Amino acid sequence: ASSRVIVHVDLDCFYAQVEMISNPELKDKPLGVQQKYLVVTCNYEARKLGVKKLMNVRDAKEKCPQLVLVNGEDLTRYREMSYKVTELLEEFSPVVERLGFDENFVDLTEMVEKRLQQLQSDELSAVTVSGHVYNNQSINLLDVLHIRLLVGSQIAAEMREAMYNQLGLTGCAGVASNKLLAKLVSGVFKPNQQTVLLPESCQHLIHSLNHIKEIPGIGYKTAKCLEALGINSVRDLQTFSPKILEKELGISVAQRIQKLSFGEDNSPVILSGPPQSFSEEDSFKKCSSEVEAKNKIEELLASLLNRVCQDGRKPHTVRLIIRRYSSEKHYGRESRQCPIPSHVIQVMTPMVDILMKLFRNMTLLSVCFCNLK
Amino acid sequence: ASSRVIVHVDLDCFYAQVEMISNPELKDKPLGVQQKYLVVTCNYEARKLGVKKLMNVRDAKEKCPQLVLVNGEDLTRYREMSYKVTELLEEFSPVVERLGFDENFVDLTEMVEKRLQQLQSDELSAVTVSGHVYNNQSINLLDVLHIRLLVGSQIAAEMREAMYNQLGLTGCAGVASNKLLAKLVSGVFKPNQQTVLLPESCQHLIHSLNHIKEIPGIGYKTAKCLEALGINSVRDLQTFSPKILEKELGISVAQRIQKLSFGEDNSPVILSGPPQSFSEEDSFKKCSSEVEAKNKIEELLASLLNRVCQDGRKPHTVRLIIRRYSSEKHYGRESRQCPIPSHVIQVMTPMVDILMKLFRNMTLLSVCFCNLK
DNA sequence: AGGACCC
DNA sequence: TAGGGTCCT
DNA sequence: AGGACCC
DNA sequence: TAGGGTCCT
Ligand SMILES: Cc1cn([C@H]2C[C@H](O)[C@@H](COP(=O)(O)OP(=O)(O)OP(=O)(O)O)O2)c(=O)[nH]c1=O
Ligand SMILES: Cc1cn([C@H]2C[C@H](O)[C@@H](COP(=O)(O)OP(=O)(O)OP(=O)(O)O)O2)c(=O)[nH]c1=O
Ligand SMILES: [Mg+2]
Ligand SMILES: [Mg+2]
Ligand SMILES: [Mg+2]
Ligand SMILES: [Mg+2]
Repeated sequence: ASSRVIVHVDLDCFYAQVEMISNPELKDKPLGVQQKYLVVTCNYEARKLGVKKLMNVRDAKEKCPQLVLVNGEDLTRYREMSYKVTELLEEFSPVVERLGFDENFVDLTEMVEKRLQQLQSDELSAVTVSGHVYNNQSINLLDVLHIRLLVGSQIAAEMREAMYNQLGLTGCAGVASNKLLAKLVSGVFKPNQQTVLLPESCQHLIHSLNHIKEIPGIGYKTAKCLEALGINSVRDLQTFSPKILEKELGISVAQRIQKLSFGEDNSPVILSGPPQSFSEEDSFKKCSSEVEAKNKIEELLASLLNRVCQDGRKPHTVRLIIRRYSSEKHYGRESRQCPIPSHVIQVMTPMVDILMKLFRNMTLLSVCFCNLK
Repeated sequence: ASSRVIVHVDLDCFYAQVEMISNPELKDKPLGVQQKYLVVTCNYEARKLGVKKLMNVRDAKEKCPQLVLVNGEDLTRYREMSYKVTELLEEFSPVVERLGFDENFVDLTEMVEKRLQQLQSDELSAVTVSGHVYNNQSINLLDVLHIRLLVGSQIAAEMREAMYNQLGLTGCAGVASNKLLAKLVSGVFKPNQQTVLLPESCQHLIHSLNHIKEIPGIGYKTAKCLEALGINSVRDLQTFSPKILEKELGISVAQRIQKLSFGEDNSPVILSGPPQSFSEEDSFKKCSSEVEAKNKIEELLASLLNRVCQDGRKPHTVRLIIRRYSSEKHYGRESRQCPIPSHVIQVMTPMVDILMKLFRNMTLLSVCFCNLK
């Protein structure tokens, strides 16, 4: 119960794929998917012309006039397709973990060992890789770890083939020995490809990063703090004092990210299962009067109500969120959670009023249904 | 799936019982159990002479010179006996809920209906009560609810008989139609007795309370707020405006306690199962220098380590708590939680140092092990 | 993390 | 006010 | 409730 | 910086 074979699956310009399947006349034309004043993602044709993900509509059109834009504010179809992807991967090995709507981790460890046991002592000398080998590293067929990771790259290919045959979707996969590594190496060959990481090339991968923010687990905030201390490269963090970090991010944040800086990550692939929340949201820049915008609240509800129904499980808690108009404190959301009366769990009319009392205890609005059962 | 038969079991001067069993020469002498400068509880002989629970050692001895005191700082034996009680009740009906070390709720609803189905149409006219009937109310053998509650009082008696035969312990029980009511009515006949509440006497029970703090669910804080608004009696709260309360405690706190004021409570009996935490603690009045008292921290650890072991399940998180020396802000604890490295989950020497870094990020000290699996 | 509630 | 312990925001 | 992290 | 979503303190 030590070495693992993990796969990280990450789809190509996800929203844009879904749009392109829904409207075929959009293929081979450069496409962006817009959400308010943001081109949240664009297809590969668009990326060729300079359009970057998360670019404002102004810079996307003055970097590419030639640019088709569809609105992706309503995540319904992306959500449905997201679950069809995860369910398919569930069929290969039941323990699948989602990250966002288009990334899935799967622990292939038991499956690999089952395929290996099936192989007589002979054809195993013919075990080949499927896809790229990170850093063009050589394979050693006598190395049991190389063998498992190559069998791991074959499961990956089959997964990708299925995703395409069954759902029409393309994507990348990366096979490695932990979650961190698999995710980092799934991006090396970007458009519709897969890469596998042999142990000997772990340090090469980790050091190919240019900023420690590029490590999954280190975000906007810990990154800024790491800098204030002179830690900029992955090596800086590697070599930085445990005690000084221990004592400035907390032993938790610190002993963990330091492991990450070496490529070490023991966190298991967890079964995501059904969602732990359903929320809808809406932006508008200081468009909220201050109760001419309960109407906004009835919209979000109409939608959600229907959704949360579909699943079967009912939420036992409601939440409203907000934010207010100023000089780039951006960071600031507020909420009031409240339990959902046992009576209404089986419609609109009373819901509205709960959220409203909740409003009163209190740039943009949203409603979460959590604690599902 | 509507009406329920719930039992609330509450032992007599619990700590003192356990002590009296351990040292027989202490029976029939007035006994208190001391924790620092507090007589946390005393036997019935002591209560006859004016000793009240939670009375300071000074007032207990100048209200009763004649007074034997043993130290109850170490809860080990009370804890063991607490679980033997719950386990025994588990044998009657698996869903048992604990409250504190000496109170247990059990939903007798399925058991009652099973006993009733066994009875031919005939002996059911001979169904009698076991114990007191709250308010001396009359029984109506044709009332299906009276019948179920009386069968409920018989299960209660059997429980009490078992607790006594099997563990040597005495206690009270109350049978009612919800948790609130069962708990309220278990105390009416105080020393080693049981009481059953018929529906017709619900309002009588609820109105026999003198302060709304006496309602389970309303504590020191909500009580003080309820007063600031003129709400003193259970009737005041009954009749108080939903909107004005709704808006001053929150819809959650408010719509719930208002139900409680009528005797209405739908909360189900939940299976407590194994504990969700193990902690040890220690007081000392500004006895902590400010690192001459890491030694205090190694004590608590020696103990806990052993405990948390016994169960099997290992904690995945540690926590330290503190409080500081002043003018009756009493209320104020601080803590730093931290995850427990996967390595040490299988000893002392590194633990100490985690808690210590945790100390540094930071009248009395304590250590919790939570998140067990 | 801290609040509120219970024994 | 001891020494615990639980669930919520 | 709010923080931090991720897509 | 959209519109979501997860786990921790
Ligand atoms: C990162 C990010 C993604 N998304 C949406 C848009 C993406 O289509 C989708 C997935 O995120 P990504 O996988 O990072 O983006 P991508 O799949 O579109 O592009 P790539 O081919 O390079 O993998 O989720 C956002 O709405 N906001 C965000 O901040
Ligand atoms: C309420 C309370 C109880 N306890 C301990 C002492 C008690 O023996 C035990 C149980 O609480 P209780 O049941 O309230 O007290 P009791 O069982 O001792 O007395 P009674 O016969 O009237 O039911 O837990 C405390 O340590 N602190 C507290 O604040
Ligand atoms: Mg991605
Ligand atoms: Mg992607
Ligand atoms: Mg009690
Ligand atoms: Mg008791």
